[PDB]
Amino acid sequence: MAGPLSGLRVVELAGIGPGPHAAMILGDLGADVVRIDRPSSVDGISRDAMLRNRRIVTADLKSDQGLELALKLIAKADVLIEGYRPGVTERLGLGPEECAKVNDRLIYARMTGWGQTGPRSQQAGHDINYISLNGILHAIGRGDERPVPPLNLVGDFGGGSMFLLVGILAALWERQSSGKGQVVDAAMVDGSSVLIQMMWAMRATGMWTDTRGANMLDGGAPYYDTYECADGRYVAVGAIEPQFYAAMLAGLGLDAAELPPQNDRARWPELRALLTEAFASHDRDHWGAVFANSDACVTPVLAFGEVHNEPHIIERNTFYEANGGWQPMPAPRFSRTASSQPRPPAATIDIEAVLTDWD
Amino acid sequence: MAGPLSGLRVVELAGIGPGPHAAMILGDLGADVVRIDRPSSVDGISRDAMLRNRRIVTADLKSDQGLELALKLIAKADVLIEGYRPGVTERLGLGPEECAKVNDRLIYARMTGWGQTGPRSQQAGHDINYISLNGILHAIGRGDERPVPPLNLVGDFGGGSMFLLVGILAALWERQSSGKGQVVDAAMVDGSSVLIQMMWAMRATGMWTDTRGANMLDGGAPYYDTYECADGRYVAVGAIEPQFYAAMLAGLGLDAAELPPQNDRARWPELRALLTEAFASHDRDHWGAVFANSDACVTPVLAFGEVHNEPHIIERNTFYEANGGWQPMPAPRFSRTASSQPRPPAATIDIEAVLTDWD
Ligand SMILES: CCCCCCCC[C@H](C)C(=O)SCCNC(=O)CCNC(=O)[C@H](O)C(C)(C)COP(=O)(O)OP(=O)(O)OC[C@@H]1O[C@@H](n2cnc3c(N)ncnc32)[C@H](O)[C@@H]1OP(=O)(O)O
Ligand SMILES: CCCCCCCC[C@H](C)C(=O)SCCNC(=O)CCNC(=O)[C@H](O)C(C)(C)COP(=O)(O)OP(=O)(O)OC[C@@H]1O[C@@H](n2cnc3c(N)ncnc32)[C@H](O)[C@@H]1OP(=O)(O)O
Repeated sequence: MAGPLSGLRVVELAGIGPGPHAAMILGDLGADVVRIDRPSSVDGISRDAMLRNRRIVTADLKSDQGLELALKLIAKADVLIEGYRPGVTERLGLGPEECAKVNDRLIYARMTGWGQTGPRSQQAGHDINYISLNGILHAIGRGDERPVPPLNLVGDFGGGSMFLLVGILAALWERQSSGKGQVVDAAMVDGSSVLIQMMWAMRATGMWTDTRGANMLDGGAPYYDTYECADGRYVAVGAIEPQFYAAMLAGLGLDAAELPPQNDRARWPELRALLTEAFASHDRDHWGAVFANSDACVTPVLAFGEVHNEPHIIERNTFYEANGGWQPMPAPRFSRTASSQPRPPAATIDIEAVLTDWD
Repeated sequence: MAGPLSGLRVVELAGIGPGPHAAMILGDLGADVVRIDRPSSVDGISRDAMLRNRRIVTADLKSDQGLELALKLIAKADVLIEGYRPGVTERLGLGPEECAKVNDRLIYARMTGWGQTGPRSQQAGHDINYISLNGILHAIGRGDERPVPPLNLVGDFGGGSMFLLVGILAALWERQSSGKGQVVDAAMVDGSSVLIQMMWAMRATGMWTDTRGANMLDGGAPYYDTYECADGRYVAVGAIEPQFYAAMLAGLGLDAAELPPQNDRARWPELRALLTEAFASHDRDHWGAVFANSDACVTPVLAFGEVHNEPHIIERNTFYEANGGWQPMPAPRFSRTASSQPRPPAATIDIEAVLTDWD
């Protein structure tokens, strides 16, 4: 099995969102990932590419046989991932304390939104709820309109699965000293707050306000935003540094002497109107050409469907093809122990066959 | 130093955005992190709270002495982080190969937007550019308007710093069984693509379109969006599962029989109009109360400055007071080897002092 996490063994209690995303990535990087799902719900080989790099098994954990098979897998494994509400694995017989008795080397990884304790810890929720409570959602969107969710990128993945991964892997490094595992408490409300640490930093020093759409990186700055082109498609402009901004102006045909200063915020309305008219005068692909190989920080805003035609995406093999859709190749990349193409979802496997293989 | 990464040694070549964020999290979890900045820019004690849990040193990497000193640090370290454009560390003579001469164990971590090679590899960029090329930016915002950047959470951090971290820690695991370091190539355009794997999976199975504002999780669904309240503040609604959706309807005062189906997408506009009027009839805190302890998936949308006053936030200590204001405490959390509160940014110490300390 290719990749730097070769040999690493993982048990995943099937759930939704961050849990499986973390499990995917471990698998992506070479880990041996085994996923226990309900029989209650499996109808052949899965169509969810998020379940790649997996062996799937079925098991009613409510039954006593279920429980004990599961407990055998765990005993032979380096990591457990579960993302149910607090108390669920306890009441199944699969809690940290019950796991610590069949394998004190276990990394016990708990993926929630709200955390393991406190008033909201039993409330159902999704991405949008967790980022609503810690200031993030309020900051996203135009100023004249209600906040807009950044899909489920910030709570589920950036501030969720990825902090679960850091926790698992940080704990594996600890386990090299002490010889013992431990419990990783990954909550989306905490992870996403560390994910946005920069704004908390800038806020402290007066470089960020609570007003939506009036900051350097939220769309309020005319040099960090998208612009509609002549064809109704878009470019992105990220020309923060004055040298890059100058390069942008020259490619737009605008003379700096006729525009307000880049960072004169009181004249951002004028500046925006000027840039808006210039970008509107040609189509996205024109600007893409004009600015390729420049430091102007102007790129075309591509739709998912067009990504596979972009030279730089093609050439670094950022995507692979599989079942009527492209999918991302593993990230990041390793010089010596490279990951390989992900193995698709495979039909289910008997939990015995796995206990055998793991010997 | 408290945390699972006690006695990991990390050398950070100073940059902006992802590299410092990764370095911060490593520090947060108890790593020994030394940041080499240029003397050109160090004036006082640094007021960027992202520079917490660091020792700062200066060193002209272009002088002979600066280079030699840096290479002695790197020889005594486990991980090196650099976030310059490709070729830059090579020309300083701090490239992977020079580092492997003084330390075949080093994890060499390279943080870029576009990657190490390919047509855009030398192009300046920021977050908004990286996410423009791979379909992410196009998918965020309302459908009747131009895309809106989700701050710099998705390229710099979620698809950026966090993938650098998963790369550093997976390589440390691989090292324990091979004796050898390697090079981690973390490109924001790759990481952010994996971060958004759920949408690629969903588009593959016909459950996501390239139309902005027309999807389950992009704000197009009336049960997954924000709503403005009587006071001009907002709630977030995330009631995907029908039973959570039904609980929300009951709390709004809405008889399910008069509404269109939850998931009849052709009637979503009509459904949104009915929910809009309901939510508009009371203020945000009213709904926060009504739905406390509920599975309705309804939460108040808090601005940064309100977050310190929310019970679930206080009681889990997600933030600590510092500096000007609040900062996120480390994430995720560890049962046995727990992180401690971050140390505020050092004063510049001398690179020899560090060297004698590390001997
Ligand atoms: C249309 C559906 C698909 C929606 C797709 C959405 C994906 C993305 C979206 C934007 C997110 O943001 S995804 C993150 C949600 N939050 C969390 O994941 C954080 C923490 N977990 C939760 O809050 C809950 O899991 C959640 C609200 C997601 C679901 O609640 P639930 O349905 O009440 O499940 P809960 O976790 O409380 O417990 C269910 C358990 O099922 C039983 N048992 C598990 N595995 C097995 C098995 N193999 N065999 C038998 N039973 C199994 C447990 O016994 C338990 O049931 P019980 O409490 O009734 O005893
Ligand atoms: C917080 C404060 C303000 C932050 C403003 C924005 C914050 C967030 C924003 C939204 C982002 O998205 S941040 C991510 C940007 N992209 C990358 O980080 C991707 C990779 N790097 C780049 O593409 C470039 O670094 C970038 C475009 C960011 C800037 O280009 P550059 O200024 O030309 O720098 P480059 O990397 O090309 O090389 C600069 C180097 O400086 C010299 N030397 C470094 N350390 C030292 C030293 N200790 N002593 C002396 N000189 C030093 C290097 O020699 C090199 O210079 P050279 O090629 O002129 O020889």
